[PDB]
Amino acid sequence: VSDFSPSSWEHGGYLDKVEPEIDENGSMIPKYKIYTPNNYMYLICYGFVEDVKKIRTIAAYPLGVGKSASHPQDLLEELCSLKVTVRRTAGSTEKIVFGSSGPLNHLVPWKKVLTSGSIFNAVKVCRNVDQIQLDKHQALRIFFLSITKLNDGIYMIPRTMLEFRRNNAIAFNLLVYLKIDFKVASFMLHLGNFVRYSVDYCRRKIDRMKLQFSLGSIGGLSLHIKINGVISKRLFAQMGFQKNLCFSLMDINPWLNRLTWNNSCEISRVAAVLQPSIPREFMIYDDVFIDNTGRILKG
Amino acid sequence: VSDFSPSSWEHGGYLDKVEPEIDENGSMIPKYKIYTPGANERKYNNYMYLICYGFVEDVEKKIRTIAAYPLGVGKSASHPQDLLEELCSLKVTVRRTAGSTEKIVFGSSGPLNHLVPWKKVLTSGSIFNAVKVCRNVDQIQLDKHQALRIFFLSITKLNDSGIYMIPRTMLEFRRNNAIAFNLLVYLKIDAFKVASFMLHLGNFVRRKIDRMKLQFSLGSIGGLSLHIKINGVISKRLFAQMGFQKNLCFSLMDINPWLNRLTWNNSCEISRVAAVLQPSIPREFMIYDDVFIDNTGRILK
Ligand SMILES: CCCCCCCC(=O)OC[C@H](COP(=O)(O)O[C@@H]1[C@H](O)[C@H](O)[C@@H](OP(=O)(O)O)[C@H](OP(=O)(O)O)[C@H]1O)OC(=O)CCCCCCC
Ligand SMILES: CCCCCCCC(=O)OC[C@H](COP(=O)(O)O[C@@H]1[C@H](O)[C@H](O)[C@@H](OP(=O)(O)O)[C@H](OP(=O)(O)O)[C@H]1O)OC(=O)CCCCCCC
Repeated sequence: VSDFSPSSWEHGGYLDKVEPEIDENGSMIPKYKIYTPNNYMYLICYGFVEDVKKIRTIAAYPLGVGKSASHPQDLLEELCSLKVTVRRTAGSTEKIVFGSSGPLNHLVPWKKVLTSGSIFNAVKVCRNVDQIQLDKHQALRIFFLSITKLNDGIYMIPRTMLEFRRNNAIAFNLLVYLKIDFKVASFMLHLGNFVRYSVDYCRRKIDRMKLQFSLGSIGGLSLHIKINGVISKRLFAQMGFQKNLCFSLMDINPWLNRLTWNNSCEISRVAAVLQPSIPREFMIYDDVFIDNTGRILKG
Repeated sequence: VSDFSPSSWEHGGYLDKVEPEIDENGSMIPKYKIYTPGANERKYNNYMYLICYGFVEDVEKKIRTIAAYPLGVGKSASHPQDLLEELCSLKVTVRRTAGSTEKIVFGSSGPLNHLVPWKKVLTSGSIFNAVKVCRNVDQIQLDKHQALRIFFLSITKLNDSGIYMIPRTMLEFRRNNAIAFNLLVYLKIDAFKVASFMLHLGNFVRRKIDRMKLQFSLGSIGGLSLHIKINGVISKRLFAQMGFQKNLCFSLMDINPWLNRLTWNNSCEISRVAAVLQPSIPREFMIYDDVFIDNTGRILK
């Protein structure tokens, strides 16, 4: 467990609070913000969920990655002219369903999401889903469009994560602390394994990497790592031109949304946690409801 | 949106607080508790779900936190006091590490006898999502060896004819031109703090739901489970589908892991249950379990 220097997160370690703005005459004026931690763009908008004037709550509507040359003000204005419905319902978990909208022009790169209904896990796109009505029609009045520019870099979600188990190796784990306007949350993630080399030797290799950490708004909150120094011949062959790693933090740690919602978020500490790797023989139990017989749960 | 009567959850709608007990001289005495919703019939070989709770403490000495160690379903005829005593004689190590998410890794040692039906979990290392088995994983040390000192064994009996659900076994909820039967459940937590969640039961092609005479109770599968029993009547097609039986169970910490942060170290109780009848979500709607969507297919495979 060795701490990185604060300079490694100073430049981009801050994510601004999502907030509506007013014009000179007090009317809400939609806005956008671009994070670049420029044609591939991730879009996520925020709006008021209202009756069809009464404001029930705020909700996020992720649109995903699209390739576009349109100016962000044209993406924003077209988005605010759409009629987006909001429903609170359930599948396995409680859901927020956004209705279909159209026609599109500047937003055609995000048509897969916008032109048909979209079902989201309510916990990832809203803190207080219980405020959305079940007996009244609801609609989204968008006030902010968050944009994060991507480089077609390594972008991770739980299903694309690689195997972390290894038998004779040192795991390079990363412990990150977030200060929320103060409340402090922390999480750990596995970066890789240094296959067998002492823990101190591994630390010197990590110092030479000159890692930089920053935050983005992919999924509402993402962690971006950039290698500004040097890496091994084996890791260099695996990665090639890739120097950037990005993690969708609301998909890995959905519990973060309840904490960062409607608040500013910033990296306050980052530490390398070098531990023996978890052996391949150990069993992964993602679900606590385990069935050792064959009779209660299939495969 | 119609509320069920409180009588529908009175009998089994309560889950006791997990807490250690002391003897007449102040020393901790491990205990067990059996929950039998949806499995009240007595049989020699019982299907039993086991989850224990212990103090995570230093080895070479402070109590750092409490953690749950799920053992899963095993078929056994042993008395619960023999399962408990053998479990407390094992030397279980605890490690805080990471995969995709932060993990708590257990390691058991000591041969098994009454615990042989749970050997798959106990005889090799077990990697759990820290959020589902511990509220404050950041209290577990990274620079010291840690051990589990078990104080409670929670047991929930199962009936192999019943339906037991986890996210990967739950069925398709989308349908065109149907009415969804959704269920809104409220839990009162002593903390009182009230949490609520909704789940999809099925789709119809209120009076039919009243005739079902549903009963709701809580169990300790995964630390907290919801059990529904049909005491009235249903259609011939729905009885054939449910496997010719009237029990349905949901592992609530696997569906709604956020509940653990709220119910941890507290008693939990059903305070309200309502049917929420809505138009079904059409099949044309897209499911986005991950908020990081890639419409280009060039960023994510
Ligand atoms: C796109 C996927 C991610 C790309 C790499 C993103 C970075 C990353 O994950 O590094 C892993 C690497 C090796 O560790 P590790 O034991 O995890 O080795 C890899 C791992 O086993 C994968 O699961 C394998 O893929 P697959 O499932 O069998 O296919 C992969 O092989 P292949 O696939 O080649 O056959 C293995 O190489 O870690 C270091 O060198 C430690 C320093 C890390 C410093 C990082 C600082 C930022
Ligand atoms: C292991 C068993 C698990 C399932 C049983 C556990 C309970 C459960 O899941 O019920 C679902 C049932 C109907 O569900 P729903 O109509 O959405 O689902 C369809 C139904 O299952 C048909 O039988 C399937 O085949 P088919 O059309 O014949 O070909 C059809 O498949 P396919 O057309 O897509 O291929 C399914 O889409 O719900 C009610 O009746 C509402 C009252 C619920 C009352 C409360 C119950 C406690």
